[PDB]
Amino acid sequence: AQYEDGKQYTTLEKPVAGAPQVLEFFSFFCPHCYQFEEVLHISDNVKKKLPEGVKMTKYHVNFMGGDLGKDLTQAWAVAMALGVEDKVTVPLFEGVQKTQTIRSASDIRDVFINAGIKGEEYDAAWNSFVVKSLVAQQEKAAADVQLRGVPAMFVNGKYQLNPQGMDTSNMDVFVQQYADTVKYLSEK
Repeated sequence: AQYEDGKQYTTLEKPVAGAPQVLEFFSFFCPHCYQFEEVLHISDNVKKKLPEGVKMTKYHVNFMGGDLGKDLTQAWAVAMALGVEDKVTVPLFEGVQKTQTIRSASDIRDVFINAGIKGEEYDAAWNSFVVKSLVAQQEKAAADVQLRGVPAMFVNGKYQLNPQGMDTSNMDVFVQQYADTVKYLSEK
């Protein structure tokens, strides 16, 4: 076939019931994730090809960057709760991997302040039980699917994208193969 299990994707031996339609995992410490966001705009190009009625979920993971890694999962929960993902994603990536100016929870907070989220609004969210349960959701979804590596994308809790098996000579061709694969899996 043109799309082959074990080639552009793999199948989960243990399918995950009730999982989000398109589920993406990343870390702000993850170098391919930086590329996926900044250079390739994967999420964005997947969305543009997904049919109507399909929602996209993106979660942060704990297993990179130790203590700061967990702060970042909680900060991402804050970002989701306030709906400010599109304003903090780039400065968080660059703060961690480019300028290396993010070394503490306080530095993460600064990024939100500079993005215009009010200090008071941020700290209330940070400490909120709504954000607690949002952290729990990120952890549970990662736990459900055996996750030990990022970036990762899962479709309908049953298929996992396998980018190692796509041509990387050309970045644009890679992205379209990737998005077209999500679409195919989506319709599966």
